[PDB]
Order: sequence, then structure tokens, then C-alpha cells
Amino acid sequence: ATRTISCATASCLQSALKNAKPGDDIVLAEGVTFKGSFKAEASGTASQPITIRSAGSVNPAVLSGYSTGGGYSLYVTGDYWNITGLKMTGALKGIMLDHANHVQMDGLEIYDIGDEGVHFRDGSSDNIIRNSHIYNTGLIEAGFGEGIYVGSDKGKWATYNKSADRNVISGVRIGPGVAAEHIDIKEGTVGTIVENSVFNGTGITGANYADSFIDVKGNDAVIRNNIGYRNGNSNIVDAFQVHVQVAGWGQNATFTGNTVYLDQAAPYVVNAVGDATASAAGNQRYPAGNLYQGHVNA
Ligand code: NA
Ligand code: NA
Repeated sequence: ATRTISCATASCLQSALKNAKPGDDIVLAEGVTFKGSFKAEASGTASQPITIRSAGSVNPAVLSGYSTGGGYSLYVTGDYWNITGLKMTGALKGIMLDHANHVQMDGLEIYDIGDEGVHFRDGSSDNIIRNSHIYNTGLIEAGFGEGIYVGSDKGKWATYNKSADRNVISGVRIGPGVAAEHIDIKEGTVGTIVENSVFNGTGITGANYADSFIDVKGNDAVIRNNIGYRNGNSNIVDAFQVHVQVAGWGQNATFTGNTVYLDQAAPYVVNAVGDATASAAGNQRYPAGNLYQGHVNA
């Protein structure tokens, strides 16, 4: 690191973020809860990232908001942050990224969130969340309780840049207690990857159409080598869906190598609705039952 800033109070962290520089290593004391609405605004580079991390993993540092009904645990608006080994809780959103790029989130535990756990928004691209667990979301609004939310609905494209592109979700556990989709990939996004992840469907509510592990409304999504457990939750109607919200979106979704445990024969593995298009290969369904619906090239 170029500079080490060791913090054990919220005031220390707030100051370290305000004064953040490329190459900073902001190291948060184990066992401490840092309460605030913390803002990661500066930008690093690939060679000089800005790091916020827990000092160790026995008792990770916690970033808490003030109330599940407001704010965020962390709001990232700059590029080239490494956010590592932290817990995030106690806010309306866990981590919100606005126009933030090349952010690496690793080893996070994000839980007890009013709305959505992680949201890539306003053009935030080329980011990764890996080796993390998101659970207990949608405590305030179930229908806004996604685990991971990529991009913006069409009604917000005039407000936020829709092109939250090439974001990667790798080796993540989502659920239980995630009230909406585990992953909602919005129209306007391109190239989202969801890989090597595990979906515990207990707690998906069905609110606001949220009745699958993943809904794919963006393009060029790659959904590979994941495991989904419906766990008898009747609110889950399909493992994965693809929808067209705007013509030419919900296109070219690829589903390979996934294994889904859907309890009964009725849920589909991939339900590509209407004009949506997908390709599928190597997916395993338990028990025997419905596989693909729609324009699915199998
Ligand atoms: Na749905
Ligand atoms: Na949703």
C-alpha cells in the first residue's frame, strides 16, 4: 500500500474516505461496528487501487447504517476500489454503486437490508462481487428486496445510465431471506456474468413479480455453473426467467452447467417469455420436470 490508515471509529473512517487517495489501505478494526452512511468518492487506478478492508476475518468489521429504512451501508461513486472482508448491514441498501467502475468486492457479508443488497447503477461497469454472502434483504419493501440488482428499469433510463455493463457475480451465496430475485439483471445492461454461485431460495416472496432466482432483462448475460435450491418455496415459479421490457433486450442469455433443485415437475429451468432469447446446455434439473420454455436454443 502507499499509505495505511487504521481506523476503529466511524469518525476515522469518514475522514479516511474524504481524504482517500490512490494506494490507500483503510484497515478497519475487528469487532467494531462503524455506523454511518459512508461515501467512497475518490478513484484509484489498477496499479493504485483504494482499499477498505477488515483487519482480520475472525470478527469482521461491520459497516452499519442508521436504520433499515434509509441510506446505505456504503455508496461507491469512484473507480478502482477493493472492498474486502467486511460486513454491511442496517440500511435501506447494502452497497450502491453509481458510475463506479473496476470495483472489486470480495469476502463480504451483506444482510438485514431494507431494499436491495447490492446495486450496480448509473453506468457502473467492469465490477466484480465474489466470495460473498447476501441474505435477509427486502425487510422494508419485499418487492425491492433483490440480492443483487444490475442496472435500472426502463422508467429510470432518463435518470441513470442504463449501461451497467460487464459486471461479474462469482462464487456468491444469495439467500435465505432475500425477498425478491437473488439477481435481477435489468434491461439496458450488457454482459453480466453470474458464475459459481449458490441460491438458497427460502424467503423469496413473489412480491413485485419476483418469483425466480434470476430474472434476465439485459443482454449477453452468462449464467454458468450455479446451483439453485427452491427448498419447497411455492413463491418460486421458475429457476431462471428472461423477459423483454424494451424491444431487443432480454436477448442472448446463456445458461450452461447450472444445477437446480425444484422439488416438483412444474417449474421451468429457463422460462424465456415472449420475444426473449436464450441458449442452454448442460443444465441439470431435479426432479425430472419442465426444462425450457420460449425461444431457447438447447
Ligand atoms: Na418473475
Ligand atoms: Na425485481
